[PDB]
Amino acid sequence: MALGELKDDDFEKISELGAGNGGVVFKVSHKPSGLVMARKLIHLEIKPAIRNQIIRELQVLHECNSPYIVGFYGAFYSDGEISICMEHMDGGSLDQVLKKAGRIPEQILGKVSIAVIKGLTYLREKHKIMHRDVKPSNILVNSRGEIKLCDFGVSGQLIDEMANEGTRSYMSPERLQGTHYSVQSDIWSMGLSLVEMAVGRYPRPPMAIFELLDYIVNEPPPKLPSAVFSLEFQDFVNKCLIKNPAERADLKQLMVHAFIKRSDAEEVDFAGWLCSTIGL
Ligand SMILES: Nc1ncnc2c1ncn2[C@@H]1O[C@H](COP(=O)(O)OP(=O)(O)OP(=O)(O)O)[C@@H](O)[C@H]1O
Ligand SMILES: O=C(NOC[C@@H](O)CO)c1ccc(F)c(F)c1Nc1ccc(I)cc1F
Ligand SMILES: [Mg+2]
Repeated sequence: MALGELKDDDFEKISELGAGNGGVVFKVSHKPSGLVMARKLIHLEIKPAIRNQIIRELQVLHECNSPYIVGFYGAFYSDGEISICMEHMDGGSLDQVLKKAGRIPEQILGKVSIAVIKGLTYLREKHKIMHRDVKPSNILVNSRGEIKLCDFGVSGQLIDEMANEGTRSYMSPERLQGTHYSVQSDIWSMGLSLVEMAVGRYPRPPMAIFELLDYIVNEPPPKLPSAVFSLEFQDFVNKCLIKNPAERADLKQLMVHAFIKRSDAEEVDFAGWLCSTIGL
């Protein structure tokens, strides 16, 4: 097919695009094709059987086709690590962006809201995929002003192997109390992403981890400063963060919210905003 059998020898490392919990990501040249990719190495110590079922489950990403979903090129195993080769987003994640910007303005975050809502509507409706880890380091951006999701849970096995070797500060209250994952949880992590990027920091009083986890279950959700953000943005984020998942807005409902309709209509030169702030 398009790329054939992908192997470690074909790739030359260009730079390192960063690291997180359990994996490193490099910008690479797939030399035979001339493709520039992002290569992400994942160390899992797993019985061969279980690894191959991951790499096969990962092939469902070849069928993922959305302007709001990072593109997939392949997935192989070499030397204890699974490689997931993907489209290289040249603006990095909103995480790295927020470090540089300090705060991301509301108007830009309305473009992210739209891209995030549409990305997730795509997964749910086309592929019956829930994201499972919406947060700003898994929302990625490029010099073409594009905004895309990665790191969603296509693979059941990888979900399982990941849960037992996460980002608990980003899980909704009900998920924290041990409930099975739902779309309404993608939405909380959306809400929470939008408030963190807006205010410039993880939007909870500082505390020890186990305290934070009960804090989230027990205490009322975060909110925007009312002074410096439109009422429609405050509503939008509030509806994403209702603690009862039954009463939280769903994606249908968010897509026609005052703040989304307002932002859709706006003309934001997000690409130039970006290239300005990260020196691209
Ligand atoms: N396709 C890509 N293009 C450009 N940069 C990427 C891509 N995928 C990941 N990165 C960068 O690599 C980093 C590593 O992401 P990874 O999924 O390795 O961890 P994370 O999401 O940052 O954190 P965690 O592991 O704690 O969830 C990200 O911060 C992002 O900057
Ligand atoms: O990589 C993922 N999480 O990473 C967190 C970090 O601790 C390790 O990097 C991850 C988790 C579950 C799953 F099903 C995936 F497919 C993942 N990878 C993944 C998914 C879609 C694209 I387009 C590109 C990708 F790479
Ligand atoms: Mg990531």
